[PDB]
Amino acid sequence: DPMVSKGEELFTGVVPILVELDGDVNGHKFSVSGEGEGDATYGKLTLKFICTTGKLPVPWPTLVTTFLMCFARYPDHMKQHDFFKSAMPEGYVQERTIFFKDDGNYKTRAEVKFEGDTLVNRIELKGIDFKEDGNILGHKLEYNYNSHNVYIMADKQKNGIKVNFKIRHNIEDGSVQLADHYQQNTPIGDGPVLLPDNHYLSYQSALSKDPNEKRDHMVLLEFVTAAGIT
Repeated sequence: DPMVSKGEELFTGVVPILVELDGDVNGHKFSVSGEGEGDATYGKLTLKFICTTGKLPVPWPTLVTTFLMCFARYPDHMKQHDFFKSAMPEGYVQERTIFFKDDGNYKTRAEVKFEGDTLVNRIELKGIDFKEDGNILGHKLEYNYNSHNVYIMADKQKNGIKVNFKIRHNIEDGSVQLADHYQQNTPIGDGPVLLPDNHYLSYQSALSKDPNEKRDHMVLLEFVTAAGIT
């Protein structure tokens, strides 16, 4: 299937990734750059993010979902449901509002597309209404991350997909900070894309530090696999 080979032909091997975020939370401005690589054959991402403005004013875990669904591994029987790769190389827009339970919200807009051989994720983030002593600006969240399934549905009228899901961020008294995500993705080019049947992506994420790195940073290892269609 030359659509599977093509959009899929761009992710059959290791792909370099670049991530660039500009953020403003309750007026605190910050920027983050990231570099790494993705191996969609194995559903694998490995990335290192650096805050280039000094100290990150929010917890690094709260940015994990914002900082690449095109690197999911779709099983051969599910390849007709891979919207993310079908939009490449011209790419897609990924937008979210993330509602932090009892606290503020992030609104994000990203464009994910190829620049030459490098897959780029360029993001703008605005957060509003955070509590000075809540879990986000309080830096109350553990530096860790739970596995989550993400439910993908078509948004036919928008020629894209919508995605809903809840992240639970653990806190060091046993409670969690819920972050309710509402997502929409839409193609940047005008060409054909795959609008899937409902399915999910299974995510596992591990966060770590580069022991040699003095800048504020996060190392993120993610494995993502599609399922939910027998």
